Amino acid sequence: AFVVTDNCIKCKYTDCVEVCPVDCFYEGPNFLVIHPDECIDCASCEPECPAQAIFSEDEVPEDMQEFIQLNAELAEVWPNITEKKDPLPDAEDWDGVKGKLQHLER
Ligand code: SF4
Ligand code: F3S
Repeated sequence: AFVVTDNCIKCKYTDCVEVCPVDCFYEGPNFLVIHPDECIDCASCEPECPAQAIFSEDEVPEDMQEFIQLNAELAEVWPNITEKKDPLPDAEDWDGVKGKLQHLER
């Protein structure tokens, strides 16, 4: 499984969804997650994230491990996002801001 991590929160560029062969991306208000059962590990999405927040499950950073499970949980309750849309309003300022987990919107 591929995993979206902390830097996607309040960027949510959604460039990732256009390259996914199986539409395994689920949409939160200020975040996107990858359904772990549906993701087929092609990694087409990982270069496409400006946030560089997508990671192969085995290479998700030691301090962002919570996100594996979070992708799994939220992918069960969030609607499917298949089309690219415009980034969140102040996305490039928030990009690179650490610890945005505190601000994740359900
Ligand atoms: S690795 Fe491939 S299948 Fe998995 S979420 Fe990314 S684009 Fe979709
Ligand atoms: S910012 Fe998030 S919305 Fe997609 S392009 Fe990167 S994983």
